[PDB]
Amino acid sequence: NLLVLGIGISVHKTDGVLRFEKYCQAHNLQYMIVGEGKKWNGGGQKINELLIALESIKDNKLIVVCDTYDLIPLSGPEEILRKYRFLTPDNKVVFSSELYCWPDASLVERYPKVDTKYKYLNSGAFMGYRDDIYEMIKNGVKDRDDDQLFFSIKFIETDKIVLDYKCELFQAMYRCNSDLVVHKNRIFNGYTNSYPVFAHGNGPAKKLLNHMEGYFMTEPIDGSSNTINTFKLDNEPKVFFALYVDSNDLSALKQFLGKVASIQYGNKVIYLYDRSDNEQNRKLIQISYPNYHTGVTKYVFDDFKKSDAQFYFLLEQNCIITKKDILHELIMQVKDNHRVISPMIGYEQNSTRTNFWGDIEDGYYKRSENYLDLAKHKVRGLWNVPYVYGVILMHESVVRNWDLSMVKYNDKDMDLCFSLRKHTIFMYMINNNNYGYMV
Amino acid sequence: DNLLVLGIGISVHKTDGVLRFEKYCQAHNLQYMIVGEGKKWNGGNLESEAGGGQKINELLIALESIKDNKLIVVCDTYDLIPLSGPEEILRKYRFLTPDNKVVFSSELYCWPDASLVERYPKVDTKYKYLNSGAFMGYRDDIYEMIKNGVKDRDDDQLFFSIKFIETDKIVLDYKCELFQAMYRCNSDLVVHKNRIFNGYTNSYPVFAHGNGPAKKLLNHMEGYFMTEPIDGSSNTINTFKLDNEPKVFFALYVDSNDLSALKQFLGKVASIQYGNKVIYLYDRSDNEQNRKLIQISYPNYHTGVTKYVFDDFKKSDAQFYFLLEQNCIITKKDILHELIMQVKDNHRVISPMIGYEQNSTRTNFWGDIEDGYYKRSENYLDLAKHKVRGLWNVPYVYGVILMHESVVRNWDLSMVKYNDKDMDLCFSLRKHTIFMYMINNNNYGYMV
Ligand SMILES: O=c1ccn([C@@H]2O[C@H](COP(=O)(O)OP(=O)(O)O)[C@@H](O)[C@H]2O)c(=O)[nH]1
Ligand SMILES: O=c1ccn([C@@H]2O[C@H](COP(=O)(O)OP(=O)(O)O)[C@@H](O)[C@H]2O)c(=O)[nH]1
Ligand SMILES: OC[C@H]1O[C@H](O[C@@H]2[C@@H](O)[C@H](O)[C@@H](CO)O[C@H]2O)[C@H](O)[C@@H](O)[C@@H]1O
Ligand SMILES: OC[C@H]1O[C@@H](O)[C@H](O)[C@@H](O)[C@@H]1O
Ligand SMILES: OC[C@H]1O[C@@H](O)[C@H](O)[C@@H](O)[C@@H]1O
Ligand SMILES: OC[C@H]1O[C@@H](O)[C@H](O)[C@@H](O)[C@@H]1O
Ligand SMILES: OC[C@H]1O[C@@H](O)[C@H](O)[C@@H](O)[C@@H]1O
Ligand SMILES: OC[C@H]1O[C@@H](O)[C@H](O)[C@@H](O)[C@H]1O
Ligand SMILES: OC[C@H]1O[C@@H](O)[C@H](O)[C@@H](O)[C@H]1O
Ligand SMILES: [Mn+2]
Ligand SMILES: [Mn+2]
Repeated sequence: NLLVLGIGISVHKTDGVLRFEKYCQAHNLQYMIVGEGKKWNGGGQKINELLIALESIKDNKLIVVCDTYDLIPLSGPEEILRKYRFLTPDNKVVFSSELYCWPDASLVERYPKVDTKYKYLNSGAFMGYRDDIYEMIKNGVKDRDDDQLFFSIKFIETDKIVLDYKCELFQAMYRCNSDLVVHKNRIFNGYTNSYPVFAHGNGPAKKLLNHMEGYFMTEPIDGSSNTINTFKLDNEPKVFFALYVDSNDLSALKQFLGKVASIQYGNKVIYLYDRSDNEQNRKLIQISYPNYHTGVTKYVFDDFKKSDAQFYFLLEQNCIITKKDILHELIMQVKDNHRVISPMIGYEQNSTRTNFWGDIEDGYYKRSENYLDLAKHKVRGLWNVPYVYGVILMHESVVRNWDLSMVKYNDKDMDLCFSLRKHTIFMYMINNNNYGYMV
Repeated sequence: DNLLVLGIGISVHKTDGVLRFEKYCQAHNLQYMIVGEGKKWNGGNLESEAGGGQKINELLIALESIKDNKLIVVCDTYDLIPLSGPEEILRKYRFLTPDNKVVFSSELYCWPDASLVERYPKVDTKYKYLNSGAFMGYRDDIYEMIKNGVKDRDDDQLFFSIKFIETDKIVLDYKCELFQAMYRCNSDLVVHKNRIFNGYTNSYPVFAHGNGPAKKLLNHMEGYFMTEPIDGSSNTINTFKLDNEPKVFFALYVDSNDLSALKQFLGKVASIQYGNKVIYLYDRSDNEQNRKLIQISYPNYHTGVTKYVFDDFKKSDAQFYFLLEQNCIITKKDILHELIMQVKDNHRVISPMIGYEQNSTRTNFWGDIEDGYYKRSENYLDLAKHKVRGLWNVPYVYGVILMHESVVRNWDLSMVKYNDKDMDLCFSLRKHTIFMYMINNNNYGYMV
């Protein structure tokens, strides 16, 4: 009765596609990921891989076709089918609407005139019968052709497409901040008076969807999650501790190593990466920590990749961990699209200054609407944020499969986060407990 | 494993408070019984005095019929809802008391005897004192404490406070894991993921208790909670029609001293689409000169009326009472169909939100009240501008009100406090724990 075709063309899965899959599963939506396992080469490749997928669907199924990296469903098939039937009694293909006419601004005068601001087609989500969609795309396109232009022209030049002007099925979120609010585990659009099913953080609006993600749920919360706030795994995966130290500040080095040594975890290997090139501390340090390296000024992944460890645990010398069972606690949260997790810590004398950024502007720190709420623990959980620092747990499927060594901002911590953002790998801050402090 | 919730609901007729409790219990698969159903309350005026001993007396009676040693929750129902189910409750109980003691709610204040302050255990937290509106333990242990009974007008909270201080039978839920007494805890509490989160204790309390004046906080939060995922297509089609119309009694409050206003209003009322109706006109005018003309169109016409009247309705076979004031202009013709479709469970009094024609953010509901008059609530403007839509539990509604017969037939809606018909109707409903729901789902009309 319904199949969702999510476009997810990549050799390795992004967190965007993993999040999409989790929300489909939560809402009982049957899906397939179009292009899974293939190399990405705009957006016409979406149409070409779609055509392949449709060729293998024999019968005339009702389908949704949608983006995955920046999009989640918030309801299930029953609501979707009610809305489709209302929107198009004669079974045409329904496309998302949006605020802007692109990529060809000259189509403005060829679109139907409407009272609403939601005037134009967005190709990132649509719904209709397999045969009808197949008929429109059956000749293929160029990989580097624009899929949005392709369908905009079809809308203007044929009677095959209807636009979702009232945002019943689909929401293109960009520049619609003032219309949207989180209410009862949904987005409500007060301009249209609707609860859109598919939330599309199109273009820069990935930041708004990622912001809202921490307020949605895929299942009711277990309110006893932290009633007992001690954690111990049944089976411990191997964790590679990557310690970024500076023996030029010997007092800080000693304080930090003492705290790391008190983290309770059996199945570990510890590497020290010292930015100093002065060899005078090697004898003393190596007695306790043989895997000691000097003159290191970048984050290092080669030792990890050559190991059999399952997790990379990055620790900076100015981050003091006091919660001894923290690795057990953190590993219990690594599932689905949660693969990079950073415990929230603040300066002792200044607890509003923490190791995460809630927002970013032109690459630098911006105060988000919920930053102070998070930093003061007014709400707790996992939070999709643009930058995390100094205490970072990463699953091997991130470190082994993606380039984390891209350069833009020169500072090692800013370039790690830049790399993750570029790959659609999400950083989750966690503030469930008192974990430590920065010095 | 097993759990039974014993909600205290001593009344001949059910309040909306108990109906809301029952709905949330059912939503969370909590097995429950209502203690005291069918009996008259004789426990005192708890809004302004000590009391509540009758709750212990009716509990005792109820426990006599639970022969085996079941794990039970006992709780208030008029101002209290559960937000999770039995699995979470049992995990928390077992963590809080490995030796199976009776767990009581905590609260901020030492009530009703302020001199017990020096007798309580000293603790770091502000949640220092016992609240008897929710507790959990084994039937035999609770039975043992209450087996002799008390006076109906005795204070139940005092009774258990003394037991906590003088025995080892009770422990307090200091961290608000099972229970939250919400009064004066506003800054601690936030709505998040269909729960209350307490940032002071770092907990998600199961039972949300609007104790004392905090009924206003719980009623406010109610509009943001759900008992089931919402149906996002609820207003995709915004026309409504009942094929089998229940009988509706239209009670029109009119003033023929402004004849042009009266005619404009009646022309809108006559375009409300509804067949199975009876229409009464209650005119505040004492001038009889318009009787002959009006009665041609509306034979059920009465003059000199300055109060809301329910006796004609009670003599009828109508199932709903639809109150309409002359300055309320209804433009949505299918409105009664729309409103009747929302009447279920604890939703029995429903008022469509309309604004003044020249000033749409001044509406026919009040979000808060101070010494009886309007006060601006935290979400009033959001509601007035349709930033969020639905049903909202508010202290005052005016001018367009649909009431189920189970309210009108069974409760005194004619109590006097302000000597003002609209203010005194809402006062009466608040007194009885009958809730007023504003609804803002569609464009309904306007006030003049
Ligand atoms: O490596 C890639 C890049 C993009 N896409 C798909 O193309 C969609 C459109 O790109 P994006 O959503 O970034 O564009 P926007 O909606 O911001 O214009 C993404 O969600 C994916 O579904 C993909 O499958 N693989
Ligand atoms: O007519 C009444 C009045 C009170 N109660 C019960 O007594 C409790 C305590 O009164 P309330 O909760 O109104 O007050 P508070 O917790 O503020 O004392 C109610 O919740 C009911 O469970 C009752 O059963 N019938
Ligand atoms: O008096 C018995 C009554 O006590 C509790 O209710 C209120 C209490 O929490 C508050 O501190 C005082 C003063 O505002 O008012 C009390 O009515 C308890 O919640 C209730 O169940 C109990 O019967
Ligand atoms: O990168 C290792 C360390 O280098 C030092 O020079 C800085 O003061 C620390 O904040 C940092 O943790
Ligand atoms: O929009 C998602 C959330 O954003 C936060 O910044 C606000 O404080 C919340 O009230 C809101 O639910
Ligand atoms: O109560 C009936 C009517 O009386 C008139 O005098 C008032 O101006 C109206 O606002 C009211 O609806
Ligand atoms: O506390 C319940 C609700 O109250 C409203 O007044 C706020 O605007 C919401 O953000 C909040 O969730
Ligand atoms: O010393 C006790 C600790 O030993 C660690 O190896 C283990 O990871 C912890 O869970 C705890 O058992
Ligand atoms: O006529 C009574 C009405 O008066 C209006 O001025 C007010 O906004 C309404 O809430 C209601 O009180
Ligand atoms: Mn997209
Ligand atoms: Mn109570």
